[PDB]
Amino acid sequence: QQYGFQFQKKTTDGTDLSADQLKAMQFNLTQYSDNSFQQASKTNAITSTDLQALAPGYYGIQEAAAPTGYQLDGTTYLFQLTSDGQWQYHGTKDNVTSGSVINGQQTLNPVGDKSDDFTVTGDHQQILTLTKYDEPKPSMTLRVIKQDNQSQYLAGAAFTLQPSAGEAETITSSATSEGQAFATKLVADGTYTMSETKAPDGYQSNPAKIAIQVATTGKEATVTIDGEALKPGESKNGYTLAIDGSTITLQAINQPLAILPL
Repeated sequence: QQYGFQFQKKTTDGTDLSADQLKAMQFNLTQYSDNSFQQASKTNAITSTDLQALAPGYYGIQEAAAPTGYQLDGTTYLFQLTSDGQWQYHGTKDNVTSGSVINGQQTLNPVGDKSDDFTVTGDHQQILTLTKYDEPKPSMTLRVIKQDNQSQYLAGAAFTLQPSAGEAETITSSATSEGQAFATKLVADGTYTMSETKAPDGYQSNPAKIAIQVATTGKEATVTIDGEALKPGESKNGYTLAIDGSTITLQAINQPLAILPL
């Protein structure tokens, strides 16, 4: 007798989410003036916690901000609560349709692997629940090529990447054509730093820290060495920048230690 609406927010990658990203996550529920869905009456934000009790009428639910690091789906699904208590689905905002009863569960539009649905929960079929999924924003990897003064591949060199917020992770150079990669992927609009953790046996120290701040896209980055901007194919302090889509590659040349004589 007292009908309502709520959504649960799921994930495609399978990752469950903490409340810290849910800070960003924002959803809005609109009530339209006409069955046309063309002009809003009242629109109010709604959280994952709530149920809005809904009067018979035409309504729209759309994610306004995705949880931090997951991709935004600004689809606005469109439904109606009929005066006799039935629920019905009208489409997206970009595809308004003549209205279907939502019989148990209605699958909506796919999100990568998955598809969002409406499900009519409740004893008197009187709670309508939307399940929205969120595609994780793409990551990005860090690669190290470490070389001697003689352009021969060098191993034993170690670099630690110190994430702005997070635990540092360190790898030791392998003298391989294909270099060495950090397991710790660089997440979109995340800020990190790294230098050499320990100089290789025969070679001098390397002072410059490289600080890499990834775009919100997570498909591009800005990397600066000791605060100085560098570009792929350019070399500052014995580091060379090489970007292959999601991959960031550092080839570093090490000089041998100065050996002064007795």
